[PDB]
Amino acid sequence: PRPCQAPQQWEGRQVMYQQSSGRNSRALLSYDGLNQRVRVLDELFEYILLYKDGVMFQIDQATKQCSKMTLTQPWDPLDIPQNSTFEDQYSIGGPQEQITVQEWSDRKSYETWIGIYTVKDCYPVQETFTINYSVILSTRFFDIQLGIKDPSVFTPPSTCQ
Amino acid sequence: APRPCQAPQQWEGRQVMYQQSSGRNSRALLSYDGLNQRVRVLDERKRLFEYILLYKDGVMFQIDQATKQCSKMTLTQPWDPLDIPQNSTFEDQYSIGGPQEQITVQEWSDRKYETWIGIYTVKDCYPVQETFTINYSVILSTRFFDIQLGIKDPSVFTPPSTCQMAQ
Repeated sequence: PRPCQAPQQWEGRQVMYQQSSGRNSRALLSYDGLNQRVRVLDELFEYILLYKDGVMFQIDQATKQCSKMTLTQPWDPLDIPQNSTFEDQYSIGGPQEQITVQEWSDRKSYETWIGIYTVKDCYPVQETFTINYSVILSTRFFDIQLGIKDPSVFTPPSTCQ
Repeated sequence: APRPCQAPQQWEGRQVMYQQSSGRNSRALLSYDGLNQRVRVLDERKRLFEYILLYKDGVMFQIDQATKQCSKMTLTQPWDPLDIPQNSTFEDQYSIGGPQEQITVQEWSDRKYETWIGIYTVKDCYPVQETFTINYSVILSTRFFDIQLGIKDPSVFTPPSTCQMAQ
């Protein structure tokens, strides 16, 4: 069992759980791993994260008032690293209609990442970050379509200067 | 709106259950028998317990895999099947994965102050995930996989003889 190659360019939607708030938040997701840029649209904000630059933008969907700020965090792609240990492979659904998926744990320096990806074509289904086994942040992805249909989603409005 | 699917009421597979108090995921095998309202779960290493929940008899047993000490205590709360109640509000329909390798699923919220929200398959109504949340805190959530219908040998639900003597 060798890690697959997740698509580095796709659009879909996500449900993100945070333990601090303890909540799930649904949003659309534009993931561009080639340009290391990602934009999420709340389903009330829109966020545009440009990692090649040092900047992220937070936009009121109604107001367009834009707050720009240094990104701080380093880039972490939505794929399974080569040095990640294989944990399990299971099937979601059941007999007459199933996905086979696999689960991987990178354990990046006691913070550990654990991601579940589809087996043959490797769309991301879920990603979970956990500190000392206390699940800090988890996200599920669905309706994935490869590539970006309109890259203007990553260009900030003129409100952000 | 669409009409709820009726999930199979007898199947066995595996689960990972996340609990907000501990904040942890726990993997285990699961034998779900909704017809006899009995369910048995077997902890997986990834203090290793086995739980047998018999709702018709109102009794639950936790049995411990290493030593087989069984503790029997009365089942407090009522039975709730792994299906979508009829008065569930429909939330969304999704696709997991991508082209040629995917499943279409739907998410339902019954909201039986407590809210239940579970996502089940569209075409065959296999359960994929169950979530219980109090006032927007995720309290509990469990994901199911490797489901095969029916129960292979119902003896999975008979407690060990250590459990008969227990109090």
